Amino acid sequence: RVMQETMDYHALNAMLNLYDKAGHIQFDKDQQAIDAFFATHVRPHSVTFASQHERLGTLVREGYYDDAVLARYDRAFVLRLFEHAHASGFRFQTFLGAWKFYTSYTLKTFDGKRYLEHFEDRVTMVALTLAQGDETLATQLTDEMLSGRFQPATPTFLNCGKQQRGELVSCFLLRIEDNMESIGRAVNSALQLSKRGGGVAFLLSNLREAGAPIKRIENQSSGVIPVMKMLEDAFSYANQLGARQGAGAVYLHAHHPDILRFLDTKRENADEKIRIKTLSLGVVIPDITFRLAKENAQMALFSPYDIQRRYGKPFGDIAISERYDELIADPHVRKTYINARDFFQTLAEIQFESGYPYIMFEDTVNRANPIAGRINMSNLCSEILQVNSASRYDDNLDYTHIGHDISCNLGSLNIAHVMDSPDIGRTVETAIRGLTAVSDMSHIRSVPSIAAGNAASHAIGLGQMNLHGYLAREGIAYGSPEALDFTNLYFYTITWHAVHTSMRLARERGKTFAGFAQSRYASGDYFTQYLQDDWQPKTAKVRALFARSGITLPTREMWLKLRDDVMRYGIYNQNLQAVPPTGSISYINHATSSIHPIVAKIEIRKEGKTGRVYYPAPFMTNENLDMYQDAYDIGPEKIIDTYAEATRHVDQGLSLTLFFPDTATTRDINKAQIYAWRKGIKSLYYIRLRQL
Amino acid sequence: RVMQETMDYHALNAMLNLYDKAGHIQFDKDQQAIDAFFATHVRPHSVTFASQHERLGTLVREGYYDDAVLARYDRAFVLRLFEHAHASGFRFQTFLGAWKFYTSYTLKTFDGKRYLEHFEDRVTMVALTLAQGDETLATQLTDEMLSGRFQPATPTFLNCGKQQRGELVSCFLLRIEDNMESIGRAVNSALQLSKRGGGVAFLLSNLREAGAPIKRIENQSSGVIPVMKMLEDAFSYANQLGARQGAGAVYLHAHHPDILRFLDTKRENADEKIRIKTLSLGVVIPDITFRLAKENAQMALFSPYDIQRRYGKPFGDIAISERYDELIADPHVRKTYINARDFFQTLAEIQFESGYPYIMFEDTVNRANPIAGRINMSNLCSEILQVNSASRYDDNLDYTHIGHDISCNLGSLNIAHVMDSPDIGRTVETAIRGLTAVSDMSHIRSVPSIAAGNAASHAIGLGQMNLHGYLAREGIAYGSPEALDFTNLYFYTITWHAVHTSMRLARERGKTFAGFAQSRYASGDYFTQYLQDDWQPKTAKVRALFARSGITLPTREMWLKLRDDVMRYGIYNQNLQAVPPTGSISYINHATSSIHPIVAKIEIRKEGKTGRVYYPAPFMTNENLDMYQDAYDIGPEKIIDTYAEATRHVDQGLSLTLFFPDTATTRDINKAQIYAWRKGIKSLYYIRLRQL
Ligand SMILES: Nc1ncnc2c1ncn2[C@H]1C[C@H](O)[C@@H](COP(=O)(O)OP(=O)(O)OP(=O)(O)O)O1
Ligand SMILES: Nc1ncnc2c1ncn2[C@H]1C[C@H](O)[C@@H](COP(=O)(O)OP(=O)(O)OP(=O)(O)O)O1
Ligand SMILES: [Mg+2]
Ligand SMILES: [Mg+2]
Repeated sequence: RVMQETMDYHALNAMLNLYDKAGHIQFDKDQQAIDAFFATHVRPHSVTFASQHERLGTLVREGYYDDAVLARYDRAFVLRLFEHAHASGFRFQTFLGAWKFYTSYTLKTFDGKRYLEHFEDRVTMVALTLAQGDETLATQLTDEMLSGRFQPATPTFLNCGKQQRGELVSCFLLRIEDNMESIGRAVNSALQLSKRGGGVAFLLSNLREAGAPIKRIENQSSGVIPVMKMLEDAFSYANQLGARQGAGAVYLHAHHPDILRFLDTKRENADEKIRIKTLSLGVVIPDITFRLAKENAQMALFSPYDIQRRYGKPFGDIAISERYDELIADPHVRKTYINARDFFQTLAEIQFESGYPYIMFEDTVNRANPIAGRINMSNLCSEILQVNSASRYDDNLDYTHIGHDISCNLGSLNIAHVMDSPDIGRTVETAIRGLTAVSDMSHIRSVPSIAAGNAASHAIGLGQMNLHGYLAREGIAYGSPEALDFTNLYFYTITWHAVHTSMRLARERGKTFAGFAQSRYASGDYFTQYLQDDWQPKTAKVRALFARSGITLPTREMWLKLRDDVMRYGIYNQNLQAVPPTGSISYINHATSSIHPIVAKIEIRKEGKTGRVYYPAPFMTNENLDMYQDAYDIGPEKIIDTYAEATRHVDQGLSLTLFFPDTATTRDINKAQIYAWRKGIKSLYYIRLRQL
Repeated sequence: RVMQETMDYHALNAMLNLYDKAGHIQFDKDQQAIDAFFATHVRPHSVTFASQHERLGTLVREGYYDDAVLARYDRAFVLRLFEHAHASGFRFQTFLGAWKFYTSYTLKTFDGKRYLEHFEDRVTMVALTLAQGDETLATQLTDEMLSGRFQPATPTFLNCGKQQRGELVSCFLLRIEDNMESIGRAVNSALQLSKRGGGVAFLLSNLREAGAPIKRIENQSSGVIPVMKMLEDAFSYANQLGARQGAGAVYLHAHHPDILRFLDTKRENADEKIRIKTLSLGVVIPDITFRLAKENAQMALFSPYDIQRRYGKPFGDIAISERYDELIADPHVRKTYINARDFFQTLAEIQFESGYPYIMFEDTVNRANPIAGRINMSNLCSEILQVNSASRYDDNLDYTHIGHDISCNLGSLNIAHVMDSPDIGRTVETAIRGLTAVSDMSHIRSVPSIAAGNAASHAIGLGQMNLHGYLAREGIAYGSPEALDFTNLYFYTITWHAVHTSMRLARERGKTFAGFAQSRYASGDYFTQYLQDDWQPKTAKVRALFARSGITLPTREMWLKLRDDVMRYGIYNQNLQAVPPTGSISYINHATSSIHPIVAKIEIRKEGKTGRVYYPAPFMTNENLDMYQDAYDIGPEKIIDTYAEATRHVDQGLSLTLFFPDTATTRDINKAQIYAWRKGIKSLYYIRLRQL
């Protein structure tokens, strides 16, 4: 206090990376870094206005905040809230969560020399923004975000309410039809989306294979690679401001003739002009492929060219599994053959050397998918999963028929914090509303097919973070039967409330998502799954928690009751949850990324002027370390295990990474994937091999 | 005859490449190759129908010819012509002109096993096609083409009237505005155009320089290179059917900040990702730049970014020359500086090692340009030169305002053959009509801005071939004062008739090209140039020729008379002539490519199953070899000289190549270019260094 010492919060931070003769960490040194931070850097560079009122005036007047948002409430309420917010007694819990938010989130002055916002402000404008002028909502979003219960996606949190601003949404999925126009559109769409920082993934699977015909003259199509090449260069050119390298991804169906040339753009010892250095790869794999590789058979690759001709649909749209045999019989459909086993072999080697081919288990997916149509691709994070539909052009690239593409608006709940306010239902409801708002205000001008999609589907991505964090606090162990029990039941109870909320919006707004009638929501089967049993706290400790919390587990009475509202009223969103990884927000929200064990006790980031910055995990103390085992230490099985439990309920997907030791073998990898597959998992993200 | 010997017309052809103890060529061995050709390969594989009538029926019925063309005339006339044609007694003059036309032009059966057309047929359908049902026209085009007087562009000759067919036009010029949309459009437009074999050149000059701002935040634009990269990959991907490698070109103004990074994509000892292997480069150079380099000064490169901001126009549109000083004064316009001398130095080294940077003498050009607006770029052959105008987009790439871009439809006259039918005026008129037709029927769907352009401008490219051929026949010598005299007067007389014809169409059709009123055609100055004198056969031999031909040289009476019709009636075409090189047609038409000395006595091509194919030049005999000196032997001056003479009259441009010995020095080159510049030349094509 008064005339204190040690103002190096970077050093203080560092202390978090020392072990005492007894293998304990000085957690407190971190806390000190915070104090020092604010003390020596936050406050002195934070602008302080006479009153809130004068503050906005200024912020509006010099074009920082957007007067358009404020204009939907009576200024006094806009003043009451800024006050509520600042009086809720929020502190940051870590020297980085603070450091993160002020070096990358909080609004600064155009000249970069002064902070103009603090968390509450940010929370506030976000709330105001999404609330769209509905005051009680606005309040609640404020509350939920301040408590730590909710955490909207970065794009949103970062931009809501500012004047100079990006858009509120950031990952995108486009499809490509088999013709020049659709291609030019793709290349274009990439340019436009990327210029504004978006992640875009394209579906290559419909493109005619290398060696296919064009205008009826044999051996002419040149495959997909020269198209990756373009997307590639597009992305590399139209990076976002303040970054080199955009972020693109492509997915190709595994039974597609170019699949090998496809994987081959990643094998380092290669050729030139055939080398893709910044696209992410994803492979879709149907079950048969496993069945094949199992009996060491031959995979048959079918021509999209031919398929289209003979079936009136594009490769990307038919059901390979259900038509494998039929297809091998149709002599009007050319076939090539490769050794499944050698395929998965190739797959794994690449994953080993570069982390990728994302994997999307086509069959598991479509089969659990409550929505009409098939799902043929995924996001750059492999967690979005939704039907899409083809778009058609006029010779001049003008659309003649606008299909539907997928944009994705996410946010997450910090499990811990939710389990802590007995009023779970409110928590879920708000979030859903919040998220839905993101959608409603979204209107991507430059890719008509995306805008159409959103508008039609109102699709959102409610997701979760902090699983480990929680379990740990409650002294349960990642992976444990208890854990499993917990995660199943929780995602169980969350799901009940979101459908319920979406059921509500449906009613409130007089409409539903397009195509609802065809859904499994319309005819009720969606619920069959919840009408049997299984919904009974296996472990004692788990039943416990839920009570010491006041959370009531949805009961057959509730489901049966919910099922009738839907069939009578429908829901507003075509898709509720999705569990992405949780980038740097986590550090702000103080969580453990997503639902997967903690990558380290003291996480280290290559950031800031010191070189690095250390992040101790939530609730962790010298008296509980033994509940913090690395994901590496926990290992694949356990992770694959948790995510499944979450999969019987999540209607989209969950980014799942497997952590392996640097001595793992492709077979090792390969097994894991199999476990994953047999186990229900919808998709697989990355395989990380531990490294420095 | 009856039971003859030696049927190897490839061998016979070869004999053309032997010199006898006295340095004479057996020209006759070639003629024999022809006879053998037809004898052993043409006829036996040429389909012969019972009558013409049954023939079309078939050809229509199996979808070879296009019934739509025939449907505009009474079948009997369509029968009368096929007859006229076949009775005009046309033979080919060379074993390759035949060989060329049947291996690349004449219609064959879908399965490639039989010829279905012969020249006359082809001439005929072309005539029919262009004639658009006007019978006397149709006849004439037939006549002119059969005589050798006219030779429409390859795309046209090749496709007119067929069912399965490409378009009738093939080089294209697009501009790019400084913003993502315009860029995506460019990349797209490239894709679409190229897929159908088009040559496209883009104007890069408006793009913001490497290091310019974006959304107001310093140092961010990444220049033009990543855009060349895209175009590059586009072209490489969407080659035409039966070819690898599309054909793209870019032009950049020499006073543009990226000019050096620009040339640098061609210096072989380079880096990767910055290496452009299939785009053609073109540089625009205004006069000052010479003035600069002369007094070894400093070139100042101005920011397009800034220019736009301060002048409300894009770099690509202002007059650098006229605003050089003004610009260096405006501190609101950033400047970089480079050593002019070192610039031209760089230029030449590249040209030396790779033939390019085309050069377009901005100033000469705009200054001679009779049409409103500036000209800022050129074609992949550097001979088209026309005003263009910016296009504007809506966020979705939909045009909100369609500008004008340039497409180009050419054809040429074989000088010789023209000088041979005293009725020059008919010859010119037809051609113009023929060409105009190409335009009228043209409607490029996929790049709105091109279609708009054409429709507005009706711009055509009448051009010439066989200059050497002629002069030689008449024992004049390439380059000679006589020659010069001849080429000036001829292009002089041709010009009179085309304006006249365009003046006629104007009247016949009740309209003119858009913007005519602003032209120098409207106010008459166009003619001032022809109202003084100069128009008087300097050489005696030249006056001679024109008489022994019956050609009357336009007289001050005619010009004065023509000038009044225009000011009263206007013209239909915004642009009449352009003298491109003459690819493989020449060999068919039997000419010397364009107006520039013959690249060899016996030209050799890497074509056909033998390896090569030998092409002896027109009118050449053992008793006149001394009138056939290589372009290498003639040398730059002389060539630069001829082309000028042609430039006081050609309203667009003339592809000019300089042939140099393999010991020439960049200074050597550099001088030539200067001569060219001081001499009026509008643009410079390639520099060829003799090689094997
Ligand atoms: N000209 C081309 N050059 C390179 N690739 C091409 C070309 N044309 C088509 N492709 C590839 C890209 C698409 O996957 C597919 C279809 O393109 P598209 O324009 O629809 O062809 P098309 O209609 O002319 O031929 P088709 O009759 O075979 O469909 O062909
Ligand atoms: N996001 C980007 N990434 C890479 N290059 C870009 C990006 N945005 C623009 N450029 C370059 C390409 C064009 O030459 C030029 C203008 O693009 P454009 O979309 O018109 O920019 P802008 O309107 O957002 O910014 P400005 O306000 O500076 O014009 O900027
Ligand atoms: Mg097609
Ligand atoms: Mg702009």
